Amino acid sequence: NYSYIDPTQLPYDHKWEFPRNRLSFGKTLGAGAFGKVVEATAQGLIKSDAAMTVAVKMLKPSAHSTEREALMSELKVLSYLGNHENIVNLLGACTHGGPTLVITEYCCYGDLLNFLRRKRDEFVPYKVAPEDLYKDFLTLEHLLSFSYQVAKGMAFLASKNCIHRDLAARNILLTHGNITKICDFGLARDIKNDSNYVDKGNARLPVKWMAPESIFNSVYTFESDVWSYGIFLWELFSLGSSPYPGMPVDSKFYKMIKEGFRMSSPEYAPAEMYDIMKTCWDADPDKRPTFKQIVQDIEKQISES
Ligand SMILES: CCn1cc(CC(=O)Nc2ccc(Oc3ncnc4cc(OC)c(OC)cc34)cc2)cn1
Repeated sequence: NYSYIDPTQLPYDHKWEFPRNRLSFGKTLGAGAFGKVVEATAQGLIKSDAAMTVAVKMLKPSAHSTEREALMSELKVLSYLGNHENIVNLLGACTHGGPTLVITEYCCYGDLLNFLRRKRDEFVPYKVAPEDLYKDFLTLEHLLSFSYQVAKGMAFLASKNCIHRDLAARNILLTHGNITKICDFGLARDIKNDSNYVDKGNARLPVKWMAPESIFNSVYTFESDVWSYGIFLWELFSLGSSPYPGMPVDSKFYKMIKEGFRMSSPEYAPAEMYDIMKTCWDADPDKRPTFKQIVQDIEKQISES
């Protein structure tokens, strides 16, 4: 489940322990076969007696030993990572006197994929009007900033020897001040009813975001996360369109990927962003850029713009 690090060997700092009786649950934000993410109010988490809204990940009674272990492993990884501005941050946990509860920060605008889809008809490639500034129009400047923030968060993950394995716009959250945060819905996503996940063997996998070595050899590395970032760039500069449009995942798809077929630039991508996508999609993982190199490339593009 984790390539370089074994999360079962990672420690859990008991400084994160929070009393479960101080949590009041609200609506369900997302749910899978064995897990769910719920909106909650945490009392006494702030130094003053002020309450705050949090997100809580938990298992359903349908979960088995495998899922119980996986939620505990997620908690250890989050505790091990520490705080980063471009990653969804750990706030606390409930490990004693009941099922395990993982408490993370609430992101007011939800997932990036749905945000892009809602903003599709309110997109401005050029500059926003001073009077129409209240309307909240999405611009090319916002898209370049989102690409930069996601590369930054990914460079941090790699420096900690962490591989995501499911990088996509659906696993990026949007909060205040146009801040994006890398996340992983994991067990709280209904993968059975999501057409972006395909039946391949005994698994349901996100094939259209996967590097060839992950599809044909089950290998996940720093370089395979870079390929998925390239697919995420295509989603972003297409304003949330599905990748490889009009093409189903079948024998013909696997053959074309192996033979070197690649998507052409999405409608709103600057040429230098499409240049990044092409290198992320190199058949040789050694020829792909690192997330650090991607960060430096986008940094130059922003300064020039
Ligand atoms: C990259 C390292 N890493 C982090 C993890 C843990 C993790 O990412 N868990 C996670 C993911 C998504 C969650 O869902 C939401 N959280 C906050 N706010 C939301 C707001 C929402 O709508 C307004 C909403 O709608 C559907 C969902 C929201 C909650 C927890 C694993 N690996």
